Amino acid sequence: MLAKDKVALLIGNMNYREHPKLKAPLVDVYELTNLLRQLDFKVVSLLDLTEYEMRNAVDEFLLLLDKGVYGLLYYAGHGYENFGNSFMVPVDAPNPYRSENCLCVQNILKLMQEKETGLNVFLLDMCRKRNDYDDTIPILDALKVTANIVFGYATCQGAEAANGIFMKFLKDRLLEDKKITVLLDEVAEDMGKCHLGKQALEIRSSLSEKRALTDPIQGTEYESLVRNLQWAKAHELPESMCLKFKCGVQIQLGFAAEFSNVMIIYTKIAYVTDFPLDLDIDPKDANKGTPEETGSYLVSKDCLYTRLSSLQKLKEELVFTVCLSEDKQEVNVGKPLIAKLDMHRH
Amino acid sequence: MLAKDKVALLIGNMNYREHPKLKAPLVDVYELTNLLRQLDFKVVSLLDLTEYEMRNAVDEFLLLLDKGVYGLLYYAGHGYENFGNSFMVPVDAPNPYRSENCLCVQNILKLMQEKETGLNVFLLDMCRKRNDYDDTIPILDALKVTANIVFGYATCQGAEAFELANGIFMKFLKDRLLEDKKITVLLDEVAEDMGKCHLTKGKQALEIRSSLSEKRALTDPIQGYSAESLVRNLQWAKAHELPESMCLKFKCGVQIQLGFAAEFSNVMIIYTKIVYKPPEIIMCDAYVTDFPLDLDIDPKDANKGTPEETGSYLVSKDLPKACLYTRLSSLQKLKEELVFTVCLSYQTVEDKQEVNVGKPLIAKLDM
Ligand SMILES: FC(F)(F)c1nccc(N[C@H]2CC[C@@H](Nc3ccc4nnc(Cl)n4n3)CC2)n1
Repeated sequence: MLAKDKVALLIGNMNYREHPKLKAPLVDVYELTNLLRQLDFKVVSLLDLTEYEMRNAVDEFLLLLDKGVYGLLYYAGHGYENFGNSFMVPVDAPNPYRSENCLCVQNILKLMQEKETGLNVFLLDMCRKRNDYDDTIPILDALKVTANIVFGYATCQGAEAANGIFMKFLKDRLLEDKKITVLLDEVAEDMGKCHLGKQALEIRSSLSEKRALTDPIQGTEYESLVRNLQWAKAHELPESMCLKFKCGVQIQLGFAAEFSNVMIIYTKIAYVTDFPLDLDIDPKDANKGTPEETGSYLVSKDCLYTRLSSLQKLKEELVFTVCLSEDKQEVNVGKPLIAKLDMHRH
Repeated sequence: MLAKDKVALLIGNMNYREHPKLKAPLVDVYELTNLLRQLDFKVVSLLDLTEYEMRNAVDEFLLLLDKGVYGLLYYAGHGYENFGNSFMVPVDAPNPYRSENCLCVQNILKLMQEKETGLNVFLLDMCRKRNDYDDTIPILDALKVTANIVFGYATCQGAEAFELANGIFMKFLKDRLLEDKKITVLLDEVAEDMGKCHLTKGKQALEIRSSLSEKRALTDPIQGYSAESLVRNLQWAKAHELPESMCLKFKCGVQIQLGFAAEFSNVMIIYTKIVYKPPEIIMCDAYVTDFPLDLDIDPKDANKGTPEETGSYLVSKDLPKACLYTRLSSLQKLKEELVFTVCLSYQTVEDKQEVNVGKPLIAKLDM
């Protein structure tokens, strides 16, 4: 089987304002991004999105989708299941939350089917208990019989959910040249064999074709020129710049990508300040001697380190100061990584 | 893997008194019974059940499951899916029907677990559209993580299931059922076969829902060696007893052979044959009448020239030829012994003999 393209949207919600915080999404989203990139997927990896942001990320993912394209959604964070429908809880959701505060996976699926995708894969790494505060009754709009829908649930209905358990098992099997349903069924068996017994994968599938995440991508279509120019603008990393001060001191300002919305700034001889107010860069979390202290996935072997984890909140250009203890110098680094696409426009 | 026992309940609803009639459940249940028996399953195949009958049959089938038992439930008939929940429509169901009239699959599931089962397979051959009249949404307690439930839906949610020919689901399922593959792997390959078919495209597609975390197949051998299992083996032995063929001698010298054939666990064929016609008698006819009222037999679906005419799955070549056929479905309704009359008209001279053939097939168990 051939794929028109292979696109993936990975959302990892951890930093909940009015709900318990999560840890596993950081490790699981970074690691799944690496595995999917090895399978030649155009991956968009995003952490901690609000309702407004998640809906804009969904729309940006759909513009990357077309006829015969392989679509994959992976979510890890808070979730619930009511009347057959899966809901993904944004980090700005209140306590309690309703359907309107969250994103329904079936609504995304329907939009993906309207783009005539060749494959739809949903890997839902969340709890599947009911939300007793959600009064809403689904407006039953019968989905199309596309026979290319695969759901991979981390747990069974009404049950609970270093890597998280689901990613721990998924990692060891994801690269295999096997039909996605056969591969997920093997992952479910791996969990069954493991002594550490209580949690179980649930697979829902209407897939009628032998489609695998390993399938090769067909030759370039000659609107497809629109899709690939939008993509090549998604992961632009600022060029390492050398700074000159009036005292003769020279500092090298460097950048590294952690996620589509997460970039590490590192100064080598010197601290960074006056970042945009939309970015919510707490100066107590900036300029760490180690990248682990900043909350990064990146360890020291991957000077001073600062993590900008909310690039999706950037409306204008990334302009900030580089202070040397007294002198200051402004730097304009443009719109880095996913800030370059105006996702806010949706 | 190993099974302590392999048990299956097959329900085929067609003759609804308040809803359009169906055709495919007759051939599909018959054909699935054969294949499942070939996989050493104890099978109970029931045609046209009422709410009372369906609830009872399912209650008992849940009981039959013990630790490590392989249980398969198959339904073919009218169905619906409201807000995640699937419902099976009995033949006596009113117009319109509600959940309180139908059997919820999400309920049956919960009661299979409480019996510590080894594999639970649910094959639902029905439409999954919503019922606008069901102004009630059941909310069931957290699905117990037994990690051994496999659901095979003929079609997708909000879509329809399409069709002596098989329905689309059985047409593809019968070709693979006997393969030595994990039930999830097997169902997935049938989904692929359905996909290759010109007729199905954009209309019907099998949907599989599985939580099976072990290499379990319908081809797994039976092991386990229990007192309770012997009771079920004793009860199931009684269940499919067919009356032995009898010869009735009349006053005029005409001998008539009365024969029986099992069609389903609750469906029996009765046939009459003139075995001896004295040269003197040229034109003679034998016919069956005065059957128990519990059975509800149309006398215009009795004493037919061909078995096909009685509404049977069995063709003229599937039984002894040059006879008269009477089909008795509704054996689950028979409370007393099966007593009827055998009439003989010969050129017109009439005579009769009363016949008692005990409690045939499912009627041998009190229900
Ligand atoms: F006919 C109805 F009206 F539907 C009706 N009314 C009432 C009950 C009923 N029970 C049904 C038919 C008999 C079956 N008894 C067995 C026994 C052992 C065993 N071992 N393997 C298998 Cl299989 N069985 N089945 C259980 C289901 N049916």
